[PDB]
Amino acid sequence: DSFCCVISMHDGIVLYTTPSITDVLGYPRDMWLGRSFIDFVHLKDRATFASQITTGISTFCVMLRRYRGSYEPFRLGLTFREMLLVICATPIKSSYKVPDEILSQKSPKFAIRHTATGIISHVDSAAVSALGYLPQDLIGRSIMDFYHHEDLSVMKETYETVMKKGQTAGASFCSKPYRFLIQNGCYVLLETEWTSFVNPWSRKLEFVVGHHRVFQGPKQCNVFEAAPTCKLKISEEAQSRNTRIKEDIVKRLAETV
Repeated sequence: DSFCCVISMHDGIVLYTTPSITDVLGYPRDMWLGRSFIDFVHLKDRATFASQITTGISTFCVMLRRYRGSYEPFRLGLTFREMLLVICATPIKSSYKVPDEILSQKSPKFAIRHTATGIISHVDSAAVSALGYLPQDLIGRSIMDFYHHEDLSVMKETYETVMKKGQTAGASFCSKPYRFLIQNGCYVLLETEWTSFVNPWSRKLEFVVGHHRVFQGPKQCNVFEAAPTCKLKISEEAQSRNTRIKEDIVKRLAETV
């Protein structure tokens, strides 16, 4: 179930509002006829929207907000018509259906990728329905930021092996299930296969590519949802003892490949 909006260059606002909106999203047709779409999309996604309309004359997700006077996920798919734009905001759901699920083989194939510094550049869309992270939430942060601490000490050896193997013309050696936190805070186990691109001559690690196929869903299903917190621990003798192995896998980007 979707619904549409429409506009463009002279101001914004919204002209139409598919009568299927007082349903799918909460409020009435002419209810939106009021002002600019743009100020309906979460302060967050806002930035990418006005950059995807400029880069068009498709598809990309953003977070829209219901109306009661609880933002929800959406997958805007636009179309440039003669001007004005037709936006069919289809809502997006959470791929997991049970709890501590054990996804089959069909399970989507979503692959995030990152720079030596440890920052994810591109990030498949197939990952927004199984990680509750709309690209923009990520695409720009530190990949090491996610991994589970009681893990990066054994995670390291995995990353390393992407050099040793990344020393070949494009070797791919499949990792072993490793925890990784979603949007709701839970931890899934991806069945990650790796591969990197080392600049042939400067012989440096340009970027990593992880063909992430999920292997086990969250304790509490419904990715997106709300984000709690119960995980602390010796935030002194280890919350810094780890930053050691992290900021060590960062400096483990240097040539020697």
